[PDB]
Amino acid sequence: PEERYKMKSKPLGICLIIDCIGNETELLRDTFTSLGYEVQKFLHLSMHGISQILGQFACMPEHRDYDSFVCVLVSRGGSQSVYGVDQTHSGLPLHHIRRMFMGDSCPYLAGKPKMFFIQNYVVSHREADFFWSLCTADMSLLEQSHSSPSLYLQCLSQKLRQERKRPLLDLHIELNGYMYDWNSRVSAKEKYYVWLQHTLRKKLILSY
Amino acid sequence: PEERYKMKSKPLGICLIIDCIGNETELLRDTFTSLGYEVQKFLHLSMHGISQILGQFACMPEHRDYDSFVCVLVSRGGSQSVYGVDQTHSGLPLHHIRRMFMGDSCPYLAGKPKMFFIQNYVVSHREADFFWSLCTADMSLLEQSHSSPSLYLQCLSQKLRQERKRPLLDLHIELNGYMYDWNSRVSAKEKYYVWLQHTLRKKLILSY
Repeated sequence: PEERYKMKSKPLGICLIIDCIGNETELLRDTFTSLGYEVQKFLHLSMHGISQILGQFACMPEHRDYDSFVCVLVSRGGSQSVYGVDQTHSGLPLHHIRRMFMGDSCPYLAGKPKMFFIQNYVVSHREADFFWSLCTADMSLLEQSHSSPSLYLQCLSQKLRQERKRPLLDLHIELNGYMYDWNSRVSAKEKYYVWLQHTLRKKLILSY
Repeated sequence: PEERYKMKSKPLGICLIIDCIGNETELLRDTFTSLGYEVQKFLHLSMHGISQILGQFACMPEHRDYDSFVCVLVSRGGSQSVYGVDQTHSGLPLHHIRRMFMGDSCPYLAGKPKMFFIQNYVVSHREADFFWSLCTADMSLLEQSHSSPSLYLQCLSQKLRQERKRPLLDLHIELNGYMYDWNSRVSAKEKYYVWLQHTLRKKLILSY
C-alpha cells in the first residue's frame, strides 16, 4: 500500500553543488557521491553565473533516465535570495530558482523528487515533488571563518551518509532537533535557523 | 536511537474544534475521540469569540498532565487569517493564533506537540514542536453546499482513524498525494490547496 518514490536508476540522479563561499568542504559532494549521485560542483559564481548554470542543469535531457535531482547551494544572500559572489542587496530570488525546475519548465524531472539544500548567510500541480530545505545563518560567521562548514551542512552529510535507509523527511526531523539543541547552547550569532517546505506525495528514501 | 514524542497520557490531550461553517460533520470529533483525545467543539464564533476560546484553552493547567494538543479550525477567511462568522476583510491572523500556544505564553505545552489542522475558505526555540496543516479552498464551495465536509477534512479523518500507528507526517504526505490527484480531475473552483509547515523535533505518532 504505502507509496514510495522510485529510486533505482544509476546514477540516482545528478547532484548540482554551487558553493559560492568555499566552506562546503566536499561534505555533500562525498555524501551524495556515496548515495549514488553524479556530482558536479561549481565555485565562485555571481548571480548571473548561478542562473546560467541552473538553466543548463534544468535542460539536461539525461534527467529523463534518472529518478531524482539534488541541488546544494551555499551562498551569502538576503531572506529568500542569494547573491553568489556579488556585492548586492537585490539577489537572485529563491522562488525563481525552484521555478526553473517545475514540471512545465523541466519536463524531464516531472513526477520526480527535486531536492534543494540551501545554506544562506544573511545580515542580521507543477509544484509537486519538491523538497526545499533552507538554512539561514548570520553573516558574521563568515567574517570569523569563511572556510569552516556550517553545522547544517555537517549534520546533513552525517545523517544522509550514516542512515541512507531512513526517509529523508525523518532525517530532517532529527536534523531539526540537532539544530535546536545547538541553538540553545550558543550566542545569537552562532545560531542556525532551518526552514523546511515540501510537496512530496510519496515516501522519499535516498537509496534502494 | 530514533527519538519519538511521548504519547501515553489519558487522554492524549485536549482536541479543540472550532467549526464556524457547520460542515465539520463530527469527522474529526469522532477521529480524535477515537485516538484518545478529549474533544471540545464550538460553533458560530466571531473573531472575538475565537480569540476568547483560544485564550482560554492556551491557559488550561490540565495541559500539564497531557502529552499533546490538537486544534481544528474550519472557517471562512483570507490568506493567513480567519473571519469566524464575521463579515470582514481583516481577519484574525493565523500567526496570532499559533503565537498564543508558544512555550512562553503556554508553558504547560512546552516541549509538547501542538497540532493545528485548518480548513479555510477564501475568495479567489519557543516555536519548536508545532505542526501546522492549512487547507485553503474556494469560497464558492460554501455557496453551493456549506454543510458538505471538505475532502481535506474527510481524508484527514480517514487516515488518522485507519492508520493511527503511522507517523502523522507520513499520513500527511499521503493526504498531499490524495489532494493532488483530486485536483487534477476537477475544475479550478473545486480544488483544495494544502500547505504544511512544522517544527517537529521527533517522530510524531498519535497513539502508543
